[PDB]
Amino acid sequence: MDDLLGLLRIRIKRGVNLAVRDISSSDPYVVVKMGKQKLKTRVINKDVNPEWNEDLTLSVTDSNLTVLLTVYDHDMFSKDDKMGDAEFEISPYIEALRMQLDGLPSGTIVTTVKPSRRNCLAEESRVTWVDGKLVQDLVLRLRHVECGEVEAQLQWIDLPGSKGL
Amino acid sequence: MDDLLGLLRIRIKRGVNLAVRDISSSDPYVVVKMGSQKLKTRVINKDVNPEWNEDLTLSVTDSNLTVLLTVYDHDMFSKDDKMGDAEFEIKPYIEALRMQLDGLPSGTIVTTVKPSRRNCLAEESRVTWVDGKLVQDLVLRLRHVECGEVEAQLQWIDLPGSSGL
Ligand SMILES: C[N+](C)(C)CCOP(=O)(O)O
Ligand SMILES: C[N+](C)(C)CCOP(=O)(O)O
Ligand SMILES: [Ca+2]
Ligand SMILES: [Ca+2]
Ligand SMILES: [Ca+2]
Ligand SMILES: [Ca+2]
Repeated sequence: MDDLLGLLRIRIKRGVNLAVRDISSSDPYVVVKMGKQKLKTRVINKDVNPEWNEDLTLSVTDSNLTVLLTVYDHDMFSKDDKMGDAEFEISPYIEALRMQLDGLPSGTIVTTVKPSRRNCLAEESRVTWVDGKLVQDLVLRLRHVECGEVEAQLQWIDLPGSKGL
Repeated sequence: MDDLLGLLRIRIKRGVNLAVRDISSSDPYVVVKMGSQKLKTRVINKDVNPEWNEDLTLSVTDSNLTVLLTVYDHDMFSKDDKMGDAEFEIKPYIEALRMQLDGLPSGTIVTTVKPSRRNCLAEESRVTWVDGKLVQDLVLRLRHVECGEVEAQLQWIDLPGSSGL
């Protein structure tokens, strides 16, 4: 689409020990923001360990963009409460995507991003080459909230027509 | 593009009782085609009941287009052998994708395509609203071969941009 390098697939896997925002539980959904783009998972009802396993799909024009991720507690007839947020860099994953990864076996670890004061990794993050595809695993520790983390996996979808990688 | 309705995610699940094309077995892969777009799954060795569990993501510009599908047996030092062909319409899926289905319980069946003499359905194919997504499960009986069917699921991907539906 005349800048599009392709499509970043953010597999939102699960939230672990998310914060309580209705008495006893929460109705968490995730909002992803990058540039003008804004994607949301479904609400999962009354579960602070929600298993979304939901794919959000963004278009990439910048190899060097931030993905902001925010969790909210859905309240149907009132205001939704904040449940924390994180952000992560996609540049390490895009750099790795232009790397000629043929030949390397399944399970080849190609880049490692480490937890820093300034990033939201709870663990170090593995850009792993597996089954012919380049995948990055993320455990994001949410900011600005008393507990919780979200597990995600980045994957990549090529778009025929676009500017390419 | 600008012309894009969205992306059809075709999940190739597995093959069942596929035909033998190496003396005693086969190394089958699935190839898919819509318009000028062609995609294939990876090869499974020596298995006439392969579990592919692989996505093939196509660009949809034409609601009324048809997906062609074939299975071939990979031969390392020869022309690959035929294992059958099928095809299916995306129109009933796309039209139902337009429906406003929130509030409906996960598991609601929304349309049912019947098997007919002229289509390749082994079973009536249902379009179901599950986990906040419209999905269509297909069992495709392979043509021009002595046995085999392919199980697949249709999912839709909407792109930020796009004509959309
Ligand atoms: C694995 N693959 C199907 C994607 C490529 C190889 O297939 P082929 O070499 O048998 O044609
Ligand atoms: C089967 N064949 C080798 C003759 C053609 C298959 O090639 P492809 O369309 O799977 O890339
Ligand atoms: Ca609340
Ligand atoms: Ca709530
Ligand atoms: Ca053969
Ligand atoms: Ca063979």
